[PDB]
Formats: sequence, structure tokens, C-alpha cells
Amino acid sequence: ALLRILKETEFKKIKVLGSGAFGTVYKGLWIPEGEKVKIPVAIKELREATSPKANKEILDEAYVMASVDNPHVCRLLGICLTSTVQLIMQLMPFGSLLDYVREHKDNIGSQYLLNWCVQIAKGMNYLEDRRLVHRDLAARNVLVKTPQHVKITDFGLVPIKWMALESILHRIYTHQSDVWSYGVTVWELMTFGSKPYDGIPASEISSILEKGERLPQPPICTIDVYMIMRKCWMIDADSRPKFRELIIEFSKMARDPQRYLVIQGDE
Ligand SMILES: O=C(Nc1nccs1)[C@@H](c1cc(F)ccc1O)N1Cc2ccccc2C1=O
Repeated sequence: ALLRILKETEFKKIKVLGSGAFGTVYKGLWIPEGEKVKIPVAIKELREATSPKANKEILDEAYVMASVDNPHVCRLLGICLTSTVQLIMQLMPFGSLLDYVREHKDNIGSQYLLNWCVQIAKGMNYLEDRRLVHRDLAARNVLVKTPQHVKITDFGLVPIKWMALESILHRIYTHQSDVWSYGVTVWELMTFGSKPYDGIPASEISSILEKGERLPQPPICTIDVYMIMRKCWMIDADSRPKFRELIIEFSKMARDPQRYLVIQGDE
């Protein structure tokens, strides 16, 4: 439930997974005080600019992150306060889903792929229920705990291609706007990590959306599935399918993946 405050001694950071302007992420081992067991963890350290106002804002968000409780939604285990701010999240061994599909493109299966979409939709629904807008749904932001299990992280805090036209044009973010991002995320999985609008300038993208052009239907997927992706990118936000609704369609599709999705040779 609550977010633990962690003593510096409690955890050690083994290696650095990623570097960002906002913060640098590390892979680490955390041993809870009073517990024999050692847990692998992902640690994020804010790069700079600590401010009293900033610290309060950061803390406030941290509590909510800790509060979230869903199987497909990442939860912030704890925060460590010292000179720098570090956020502790349980490590996902596999890494980002986008990276996973990219190096495992040859061996992936439709059932796994269809199942991932359902899981993301389920995760998204919890956020909608909790009145949280992710604001940056992407393939990278989906973490692979295991092939069978996937989770969503970094919600609640630009990626022009991923974001909805409404958001781009008027800086408007809503759950429906997140659905447009969700459709793009599905496209990434379907296309095995191909970058959307590859070689296209960010500035141009808004005009293209206005023109009705959309990302190309993936070779692997069936016609019905492509329609779901298109629905997400439709201009009317209300017209776009609800997340709860999305779960049902994918789940039905999940039962017989081969019909809906055709890739290589599969059972
Ligand atoms: O912790 C996060 N990412 C990490 N990378 C390596 C280890 S944790 C990320 C986050 C974690 C989570 F469980 C769920 C949603 C999230 O958005 N958060 C949370 C938070 C709170 C206050 C200020 C900044 C951040 C921030 O960046």
C-alpha cells in the first residue's frame, strides 16, 4: 500500500540500464532491513535540480505510484532520500517490450502477441478507473516481467508520433487520447519494432493526420484487427473505442490467434 522510505545501506546499484536527461536508471539489488531475502530492483535517480517545491511535487506523485495495485501495472516499491532522489521499482528481468520483440522477432507467436495487447488494455483500464492518464504510452514503456506477463510503467509524468492529434494540436490529454497512443503501441508490436513514420519529421506529422493518412497496416495481422488500430486513430476522441471495450475484442481474438493474425508457420 504505502511507499517505503529506503535507507541507503539497504540497497546497492549494480549497473546502469539507461541514461536520460530526467534521470539515469540503474539495475540494483535491494535487501530490506530485517529481511534475509534479496530482491533485484530497478532504481531511478533524478539527475539534478532538487528544489523544495520540486521535492514536494515529486513526493506527492511517488505516493500515488506506490498506491497503484494492478497485475499489469507497475508499482513503485519505495523511494530513498539523501542528497539525490532515487526511486525503487521492482526489476523486470526481460526489459522493455519493444526491445524484446525486436530481438525475438523470429520466434514470437500470435498468441503471445495477442495476449500482450489484452494485458496492456487491462492495465490501461485500471489507470482509467484510477483517473490517471499515462500521457506517453509506448512500446518502450511496457515492461516484460516474463513472456506470459507484461506490465506498464512511467505513467503519470516529446513523443509526437505516439500522441494523439488532439493532444498535439491543442495540448489536450485524456483517457481517449491515451487510446490513440495505445493503438500506436499495438502497431509497434505488430510490426516487430519498426519505427512509426520512419524518416518523417515531427513537424510534418500533424498535417498528415489532418489529411487522413495513417500508419500502414501490418503484413502479419488480419483485416479485422487493423480496423481496431484505425479506430484508435480516428479524429473524434469519443468515436475511439473504450479500453474496457478493447479488452473484450482482443480477448475474443486471443482465443483463436491464428485466424486473426497470420505470421510464418504456427499451430
Ligand atoms: O519510477 C518510475 N520509473 C522507474 N525507472 C526505474 C525504476 S523506477 C516512474 C514510475 C514508476 C512506477 F512504478 C509507476 C509509474 C511511473 O511513472 N516514476 C514514478 C515517479 C514519482 C515521482 C517522480 C518521478 C517518478 C518516475 O519517473
